[PDB]
Amino acid sequence: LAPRQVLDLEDLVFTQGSHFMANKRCQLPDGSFRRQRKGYEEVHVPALKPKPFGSEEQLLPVEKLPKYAQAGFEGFKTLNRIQSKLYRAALETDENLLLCAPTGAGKTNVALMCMLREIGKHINMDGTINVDDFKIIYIAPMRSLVQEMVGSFGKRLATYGITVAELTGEISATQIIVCTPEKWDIITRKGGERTYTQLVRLIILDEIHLLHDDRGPVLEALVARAIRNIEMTQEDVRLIGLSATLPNYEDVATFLRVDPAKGLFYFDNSFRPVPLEQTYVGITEKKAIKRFQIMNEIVYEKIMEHAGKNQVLVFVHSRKETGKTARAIRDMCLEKDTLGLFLREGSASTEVLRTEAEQCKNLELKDLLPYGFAIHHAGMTRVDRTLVEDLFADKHIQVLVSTATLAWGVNLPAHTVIIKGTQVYSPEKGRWTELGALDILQMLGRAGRPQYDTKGEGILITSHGELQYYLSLLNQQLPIESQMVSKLPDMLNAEIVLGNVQNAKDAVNWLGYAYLYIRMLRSPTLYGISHDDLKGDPLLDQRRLDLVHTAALMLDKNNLVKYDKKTGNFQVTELGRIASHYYITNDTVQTYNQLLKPTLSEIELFRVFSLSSEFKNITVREEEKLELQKLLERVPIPVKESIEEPSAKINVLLQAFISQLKLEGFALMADMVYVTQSAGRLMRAIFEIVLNRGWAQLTDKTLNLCKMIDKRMWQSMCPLRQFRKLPEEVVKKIEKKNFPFERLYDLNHNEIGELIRMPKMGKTIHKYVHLFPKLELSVHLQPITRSTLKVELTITPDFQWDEKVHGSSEAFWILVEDVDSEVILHHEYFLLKAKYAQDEHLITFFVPVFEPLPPQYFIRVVSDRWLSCETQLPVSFRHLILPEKYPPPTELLDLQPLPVSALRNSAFESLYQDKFPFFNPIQTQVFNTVYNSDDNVFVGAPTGSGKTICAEFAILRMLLQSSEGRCVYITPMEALAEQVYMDWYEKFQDRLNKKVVLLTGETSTDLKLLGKGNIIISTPEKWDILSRRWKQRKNVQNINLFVVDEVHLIGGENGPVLEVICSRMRYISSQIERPIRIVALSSSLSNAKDVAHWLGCSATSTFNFHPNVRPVPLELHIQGFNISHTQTRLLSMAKPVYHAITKHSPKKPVIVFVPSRKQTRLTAIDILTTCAADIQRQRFLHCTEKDLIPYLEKLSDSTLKETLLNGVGYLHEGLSPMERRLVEQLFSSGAIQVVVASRSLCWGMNVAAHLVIIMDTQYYNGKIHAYVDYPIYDVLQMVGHANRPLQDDEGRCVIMCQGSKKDFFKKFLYEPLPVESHLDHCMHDHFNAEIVTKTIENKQDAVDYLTWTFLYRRMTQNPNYYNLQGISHRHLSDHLSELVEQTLSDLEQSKCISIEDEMDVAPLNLGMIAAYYYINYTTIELFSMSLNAKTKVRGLIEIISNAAEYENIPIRHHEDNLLRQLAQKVPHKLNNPKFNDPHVKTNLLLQAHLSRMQLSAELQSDTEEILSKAIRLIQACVDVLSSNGWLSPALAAMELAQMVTQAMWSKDSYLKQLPHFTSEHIKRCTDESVFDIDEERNALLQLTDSQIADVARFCNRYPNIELSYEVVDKDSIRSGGPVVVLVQLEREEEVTGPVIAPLFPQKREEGWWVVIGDAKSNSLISIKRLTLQQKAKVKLDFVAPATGAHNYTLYFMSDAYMGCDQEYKFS
Ligand SMILES: Cc1cc2c(cc1N1CC3=CN(Cc4ccccc4)C(=O)CC3=NC1=O)O[C@@H](c1ncccc1F)CC2
Repeated sequence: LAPRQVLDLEDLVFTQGSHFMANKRCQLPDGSFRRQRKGYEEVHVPALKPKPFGSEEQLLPVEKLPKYAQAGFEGFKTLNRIQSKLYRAALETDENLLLCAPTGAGKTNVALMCMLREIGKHINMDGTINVDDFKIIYIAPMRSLVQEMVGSFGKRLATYGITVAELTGEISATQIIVCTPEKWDIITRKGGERTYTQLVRLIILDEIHLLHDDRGPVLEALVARAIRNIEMTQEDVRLIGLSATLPNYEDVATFLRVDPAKGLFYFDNSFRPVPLEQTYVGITEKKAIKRFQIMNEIVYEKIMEHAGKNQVLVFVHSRKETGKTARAIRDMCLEKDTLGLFLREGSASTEVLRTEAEQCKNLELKDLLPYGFAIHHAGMTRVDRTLVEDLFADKHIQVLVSTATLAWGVNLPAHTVIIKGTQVYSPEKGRWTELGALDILQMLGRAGRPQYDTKGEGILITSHGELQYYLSLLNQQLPIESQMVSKLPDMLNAEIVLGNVQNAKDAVNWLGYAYLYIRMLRSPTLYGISHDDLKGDPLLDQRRLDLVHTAALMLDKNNLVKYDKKTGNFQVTELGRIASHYYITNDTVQTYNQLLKPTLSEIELFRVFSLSSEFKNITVREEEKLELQKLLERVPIPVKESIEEPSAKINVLLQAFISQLKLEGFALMADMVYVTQSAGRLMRAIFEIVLNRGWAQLTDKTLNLCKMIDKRMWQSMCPLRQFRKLPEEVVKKIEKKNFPFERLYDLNHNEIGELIRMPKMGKTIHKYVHLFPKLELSVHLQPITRSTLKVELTITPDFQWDEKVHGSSEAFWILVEDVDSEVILHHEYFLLKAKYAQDEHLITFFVPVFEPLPPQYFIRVVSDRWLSCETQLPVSFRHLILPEKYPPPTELLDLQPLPVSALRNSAFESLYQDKFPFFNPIQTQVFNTVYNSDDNVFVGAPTGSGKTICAEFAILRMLLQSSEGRCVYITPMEALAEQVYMDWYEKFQDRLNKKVVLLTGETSTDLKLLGKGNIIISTPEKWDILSRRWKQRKNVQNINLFVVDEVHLIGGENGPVLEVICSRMRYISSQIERPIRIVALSSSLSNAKDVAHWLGCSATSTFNFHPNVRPVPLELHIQGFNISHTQTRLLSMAKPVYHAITKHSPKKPVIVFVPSRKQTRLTAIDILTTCAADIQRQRFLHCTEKDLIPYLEKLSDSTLKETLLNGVGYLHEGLSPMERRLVEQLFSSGAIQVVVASRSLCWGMNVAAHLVIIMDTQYYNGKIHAYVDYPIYDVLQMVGHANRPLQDDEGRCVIMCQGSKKDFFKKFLYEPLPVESHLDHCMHDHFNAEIVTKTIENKQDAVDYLTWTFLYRRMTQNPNYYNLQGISHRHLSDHLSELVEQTLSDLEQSKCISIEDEMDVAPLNLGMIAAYYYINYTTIELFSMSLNAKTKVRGLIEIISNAAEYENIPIRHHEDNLLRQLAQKVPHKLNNPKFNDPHVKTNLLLQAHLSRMQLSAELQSDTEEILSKAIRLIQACVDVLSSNGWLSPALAAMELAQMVTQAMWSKDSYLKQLPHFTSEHIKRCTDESVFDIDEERNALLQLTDSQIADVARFCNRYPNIELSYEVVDKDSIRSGGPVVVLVQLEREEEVTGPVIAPLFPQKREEGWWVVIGDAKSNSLISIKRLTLQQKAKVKLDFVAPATGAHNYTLYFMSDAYMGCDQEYKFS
């Protein structure tokens, strides 16, 4: 709050723009002599004599500069004067440079030396260059020069393998981007700018004197932005300015962070390569054709001074004026006795035969070409332009007239250059004005030829009055100033939208970086600042604050910004966002805001477009009036009663452009080009505004108008026109025929050529008809709540793709509109990529509905580009059954906050009293019911309400009742399980001294834990594979207490297992008539009742609380971003995250959740760098660094150290548990204020914050090549993490999401959450399971089974969700019967079960196998299919890799390249792999694990999850193979189990199992067996005594095994009878501990196969699996063959070790 004054901006601004001279006088060099011809004044400035060399300064041949840089300098034998003075600065230092040189001094090669300096760091030895490690930006003022430079740099740098490209009218694949100031500004406004600019190490500003021009502010804004980004990102980016020699250049050096003593170089006019004789003509008085004829006379007089060979280049201001000036000279040169006729003295045909042979060509070229004359212009002569260029370059063409576009576009200097008149038509000023300084400079800069001329000459013809300006300009006296005040509001708004200025103060500091600042300082009077004011305020705080204040008020008026004078804060609006993004001035935005409405007609639309302030200076001149009227008659859209006003003129010009009408009047043509260049940007703007306001009619109109301005055709015309290669009269013929385009789809090419009376085209048209983008639409709708529906939209492309026509992709808009098509209820952008063309695309979202339900909605999918490309699908509500309105939440009573003493135990109270005096309202409200009663209870409540100690109440009561009591607690997540295990081990096993156990993967030890445990922690799957056998396991049958936490996760992925085990627990509870107490905890449910009845809770025992009763009040803020491209959106979220921290939780803890591992580190670093660039560093660090060093010494991660030092940690799955616990501990202690964790870790974090920020809502799924939404469950959890009852009076959450999703989060966060069962899609594994254990003996048993499920309750509540067509009991029974019938059918077809008498069922072999190992039935079905007698190890790996277990193995972003790399690196080459295939991935990763290839952290975690189920899969393969009686594939499967456990291959050293052995040790051992293994032992090779403890611990575990065997009654056996081989296994070591497999993640147990088989016929006769311990008896019984003589083989194989395998043959 500082005193602010409103300025009048128009007063401070420079009106004349580039034409403005701060120049007072002008001092002419040497000969100034004036010659007065009485019709005009002639002022001559002579050439400067060539300067003698300075001290020791000498030219430096290319061989001298470093070796790797010589490429691109071929064709250059010698370095330029300038470039030798600059070579050290450019190549050998990183300093910011300002190079001022005469125009044409070849400042280019200097820039190239800077470029080569940057390129030179990336060499990489045997690699040529690193292309993707950097980017270089070249900003040129003109598009022509952009193309020029792209060419030159492309050629010169081609040897380095570098791409140079043009951005202004694959971006990611280009190293050098050449482009215009406004183009780059456009790019870096987008906010996802950094995706482009993150890699930029170098920026080169060409012709930076452009600062003086009206376009100058854009340069200012650019440099300001980039410099501020250098501070903010800490990444150093080199700036190279290249400028003309003009006053104030040092101020430019200051602007560019150039050291005046180091990188600042100024060369006066004496350094011009060709010394220049200058002639300045100006015209005395004002009369008309007399004036113009004077001008043409001048031109004549001046040409003739060159008669024989000299080349003259004439510059004229119009594409017409080339002809007219060559006309006026040919009229006055050849009219009086043919003056100077035959400029070419080759009238005997020297070069005449070359130019007479080239005459064949069009326009005025053919006329002038036989003489020395030619023309080059912007009137589009195409190829003829290039030939004119070539012919002038070879010095054939003598006199060439052209437009400035030549001076900028290609390099062709002449000996003498004449510029005629210096008057040009400016469309935006709407007037005729004095030509831009840059144009004059570049043009006169073409005078004299570097190798062909000792002296150049140039002549500038102009009007006399007030044009002393040009003498100032070309003689280095015209000062460079700042125009920033003109454009300040748009610039400021741009900076506000990017988030770089959040208020007035920030804005003032931003102004500090502008060229305007330096200029205002050093020339205060010019900018209207009193020396007194400047004295009292040297840093110009007052002026900057005032300017900012004024611009702010202007933006606030026009509603681009909400701005309050008090705080001085800025709030971005949508209009401002769009305004910055589409580059439209703010008055325009206000106008659109005023006139835009849903019912706006098309006429009105065109008029609105006409009032755009970009056009405010356009007027209708008299001489064009007539033509306008003609145009008006030919354009289709009525221009309403606006007569010819500027408005109407603009309107009609745009229409005329879409109609492709030809124009004559040249000012009218200019105006047209100007309105049509703008038209697309402005219209795309309007489209965005109305699209996001949801206005359907106007969205449709505007989008269409965009496509029409783009494709230059009306909707009325034929879509085929959009193909440019098609003959226009063919199309006009088609249009003349009256009939729909659609019909062409159903016609053969014959009928096509037939209907059009032009059969020749009949085929080609057909082709194009089927090249036209076309989509099919399928919809599946499921209701969610009475207000909300879920839509699955399937998009199927129907058409042929053509890279030429469709490019790499095609964009569409999905529009969900209401019944009247007046409102867009939901919209989103859909991008169909060419590589993934032909895959069907599933797009899921929710849409709102209102209980007076309409008949239907509509889904349109419209092309973003193509005219008349659309598909509309009605979505019918006629049969829709909305689910039942859900009941009110349980009212929260305000009880006296019941004290810890209310628990009656002192030992119990000691667990609590230290932490809190009293229980919270929820905990006291439930306290009686859960602690005092034994009945089942459901508690709903927002995460962080402390639902945990209600469960604990239940547990304390269970222990109160019976000391030996047993309780099972299930959590959906293993992470949560482990946290609960720590917490409750301490709370129960330590203090109360009970037993607390945690269930693991393996069955036996888990059974044990079930036996000893008072408190059992488990995930649903573990408890499932346990309690499936509950009939046979008593410990499952008796448990006093069953607690399920997070039961709403029933509605999520893996929810079905939860549902199954809970329902099984209720079934058991009712079957043993000793009730199993059931405590269910959940987030607030919209429907608690269904879950209650399901689990047996009374309405009174049911506490379901609204999310607003949450103990710590939640302040939720949701921030929409309209961006479709995820990466871009992510990048534009970066700064708003920081602002969120500094607004809502400046001093308090902050958690930030991000989508991926990489984004944790990245966002951490963003927060860091931004923080330190606020001149607040360690502001997030609340201790001293010193204190932290002892902990940080324990860290491996460099970046994590560095960020933690600044008070920001991060958490991802790559970090060690030690590191994670460290970062968590620091964050809890308050040492670091900010932690950034990945979304995966939201369940595995014990920690809490004052502020939780959710950065985006989506993650990438590589399998489907698309982004998918966060489960609402994960988001509920994340929001839960901002809860601090002790420290905070409020929790605070800021969710950042794509705009389309915004409303969603406002709903199901504030309101309670509806859940459904997905069990009906999981039925098979569970039904098979209950058939094996005979809980289901028949179809009726399955129907009965289904009545215990949550599914059963939900089906009548929300029928349409489960695809029930009614809620009647008939519909329920019918649907359930259909479901069990289908499920059982599938299970029979998969050979898992047998069906008998249509009612009864029985378990089969494959079914039993699947149920036993807990494997999906399709996996073992697939096994049964793909296994045979000849199957081997490689095939086995392929087969287990295809398991359904590995389907959910993730494919991450850009992992296809890394997997593609892996594919060629592995022993077994894979056949036609798709690298988004998870099974291909798990295959390669399995080969990687076998070969001991170490990989990135992601691939390692993946390998862990694979190896988890690898064992059970292989054992299943054993069972299946043995049941078919195959020997060779078996035992190979066993060997595969072994070599998977010990991570080794088939043929390999058996010694690799011993720790610390490498491929070097093995080499000296053979010169092999673990059995062959003190002095002689350790003296074999290199040894340390810790490896000795480990190896000795290995050999005392590693199996020592002897086997005895007898075939009972050898002789008493003959054909057909039973044969019993009794085997005896004994080991001479006492077993202590598990298997040792360092590379195998989990802790396994030895297991062994005793096998009997005939090795000849390849038959497996008998098999048995067991576990040894000390000694074991093994009975193998099998049936006997005939003729009493048979030879068998007895195998003994492990599942763990190689080499322990034994063989005994017998008979
Ligand atoms: C992409 C999208 C667009 C829109 C949405 C929601 C989405 N979703 C859906 C979605 C579903 N589920 C499953 C689920 C399970 C239990 C309870 C609720 C949902 C998630 O877990 C996460 C998820 N994320 C989304 O973003 O709402 C629309 C909308 N907004 C307000 C009112 C009505 C309405 F339809 C606005 C358009």
